[PDB]
Amino acid sequence: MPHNSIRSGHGGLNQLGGAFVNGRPLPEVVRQRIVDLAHQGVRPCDISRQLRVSHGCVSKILGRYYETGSIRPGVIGGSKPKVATPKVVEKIGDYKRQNPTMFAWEIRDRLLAEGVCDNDTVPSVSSINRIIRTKVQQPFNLPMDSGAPGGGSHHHHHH
Repeated sequence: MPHNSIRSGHGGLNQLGGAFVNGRPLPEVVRQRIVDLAHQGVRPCDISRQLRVSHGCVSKILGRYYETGSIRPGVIGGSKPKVATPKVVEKIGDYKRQNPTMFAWEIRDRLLAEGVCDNDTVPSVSSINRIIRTKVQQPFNLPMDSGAPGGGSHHHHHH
């Protein structure tokens, strides 16, 4: 699905770096000329003299109106994200310390009831769990004797 046409292919082959020559993109020299002549205040009937140009030429030269589309430092923006501190995880830990009988998912509400954090920002039940274990867990192992096979049942008879 081609979402509208685009300017495929180059604009021929620009020479580039024509220092006040020709085919010169964002020629800072132009900005500098206009700024200079504007400073001492060269009237249009005298721009014509200095550059040896007409009057329509003078209009284009003096009146750049954003020099090859530049000289305009500005761009509008803004944002409003739902940010909060990770320290709320520590507060779950503390509320475990204050009230250990209340479970992970109970202490999740202990914050909201008091009005400490927002319903979004309150940390995951699965995350707060990882703190609890360092205080109160049992090691995940139970070694014992096992795998002890054997045999011995062989007989013979004769007259």
